[PDB]
Amino acid sequence: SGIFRDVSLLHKPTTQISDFHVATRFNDDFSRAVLEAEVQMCGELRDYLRVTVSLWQGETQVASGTAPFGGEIIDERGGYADRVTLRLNVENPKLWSAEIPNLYRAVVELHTADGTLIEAEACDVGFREVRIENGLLLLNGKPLLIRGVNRHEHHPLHGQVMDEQTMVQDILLMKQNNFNAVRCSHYPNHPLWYTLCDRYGLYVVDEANIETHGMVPMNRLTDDPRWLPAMSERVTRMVQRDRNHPSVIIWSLGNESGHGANHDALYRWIKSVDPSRPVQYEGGGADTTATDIICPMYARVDEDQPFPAVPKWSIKKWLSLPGETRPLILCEYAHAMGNSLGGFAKYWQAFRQYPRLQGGFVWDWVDQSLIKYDENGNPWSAYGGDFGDTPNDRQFCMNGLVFADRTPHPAL
Amino acid sequence: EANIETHGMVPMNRLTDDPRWLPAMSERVTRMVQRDRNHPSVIIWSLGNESGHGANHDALYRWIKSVDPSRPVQYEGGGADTTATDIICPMYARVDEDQPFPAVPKWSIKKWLSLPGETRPLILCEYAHAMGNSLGGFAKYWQAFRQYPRLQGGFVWDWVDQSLIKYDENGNPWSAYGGDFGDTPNDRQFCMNGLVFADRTPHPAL
Ligand code: NA
Ligand code: NA
Repeated sequence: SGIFRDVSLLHKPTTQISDFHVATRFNDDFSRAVLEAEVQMCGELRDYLRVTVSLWQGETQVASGTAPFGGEIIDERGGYADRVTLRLNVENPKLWSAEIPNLYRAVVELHTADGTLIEAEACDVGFREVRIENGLLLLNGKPLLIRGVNRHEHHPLHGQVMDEQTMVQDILLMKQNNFNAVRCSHYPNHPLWYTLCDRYGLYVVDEANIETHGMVPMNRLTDDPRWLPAMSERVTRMVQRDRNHPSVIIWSLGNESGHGANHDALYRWIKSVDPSRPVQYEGGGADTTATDIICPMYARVDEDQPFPAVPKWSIKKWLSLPGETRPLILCEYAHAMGNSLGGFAKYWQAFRQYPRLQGGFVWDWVDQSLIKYDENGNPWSAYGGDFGDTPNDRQFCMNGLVFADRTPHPAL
Repeated sequence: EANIETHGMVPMNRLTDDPRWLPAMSERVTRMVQRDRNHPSVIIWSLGNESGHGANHDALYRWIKSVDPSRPVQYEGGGADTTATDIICPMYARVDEDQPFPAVPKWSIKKWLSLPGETRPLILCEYAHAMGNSLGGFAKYWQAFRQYPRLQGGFVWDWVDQSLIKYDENGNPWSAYGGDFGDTPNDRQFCMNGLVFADRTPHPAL
């Protein structure tokens, strides 16, 4: 607990940019793209007010659009007077991916009609398309094979405070080991992380901060409409903060909270607000109506685990179940606690043999070990119960492919 | 099964993709259905065997579906999963190994079920070739059968050896196969693929 992330002061004009969303549509061959930029304003609207969106490739401008405020008709009462949408045509766009993170710079400028600037906002824009077609997750029209890992925000000395040096270290180490995707383990991450994944090329699954694993039953609060406002806040604010990042390709509703009506409501909300990304959720059997992807936790390649209400099928048998059409990506597999990752080759043989088996996220990246000091003042790695803490789960906090200081395990 | 096989045609659908042979195939299908449509033991109609995939097969499958909706129709030619079958019915597809032939791939039966867009049940029209000392890996097929719902079994090839009785100089009978009668280019002992001998004596694989 504490103030573990950065605190800052922001000064904005009275008439200001309050919100903006960037969207990229494409044609069939991806030779033509449209950048849709929706900008919202706060303060008193004036007729001289303008918004310009310019797209930049390096130092070269490739597109620009200027318009006054006032969107199209939405319903019988009109449209948003304090909003504007710009459509920038891009011919032969350079496509973002994990292999080539081609990035554009979009600058949103609030300015008067005579030309004076009031406030500028900028974001990195990647031209990519994520969709599930015929049971396969496609990126830019091609089926994806997720070489993913779950990552917690952990530091052996600073706890859960993240710095840019450690983030860059983690991303470089992941890409040097042929990882192309990262799952934000069970909460939204430090904002710089998404930017770094945009610049370096990692696919990101962004997860809402919602876990109720210790509830009996697990959906006790997530099936209660009295907790729907809290969960809805935790989902909507994450999407609103991170919806512009090209590295974010999949939304996650959370982790291990059973399956309730709140999950269905929030999945539908995400699908309505941001149709450009699929939504996944594992709780309740990993194949409910609140997931676009079958995402089992630690399902095996060939052995079924028929638990009473939430069976864990083998991933090959799961695909062929009557009525099943969705792709399967394991949200957690190949538990890396200690001397682990036996049978990894079996998972990857199945991944390359079955089309709709589109990979998974290894659990997990780094051991959540802390640094204590002995009587001689020397540091050592500590796990659960080494601080005197009330009933603990000992060494089950260390499931990483690298040590806390980011030294690789042999399983890496 | 209708009396329609064109295995030796090159390509196999040379006549079954020709509308000049549609009347003959249609007779061979319609008269079989008309004769046998009242029998309760008959649960599945088959369009034939190893004749490629042509428009004649599609036409006759649709005819059977119109005339007798109470039985599904299956057909293996053309890749065992075309529009002329209600059931994926591969010949000798394996449990775990894919056999990617250029135009008619033979997937493993577990991989076949999960192919994008695939919803049909899989019953092997021919599997576990019983030629001589055979049926190794039968337990693997039946493990997969009991583990995967849409894997609904198959038909072993086959029941009885098609061996004939010849007599030696001493007048004693012996089992003969292809080429023992002087017959023009033959396929030797490939006629004996049965679980029982010609006199219906069981093989050890039974
Ligand atoms: Na695959
Ligand atoms: Na079955």
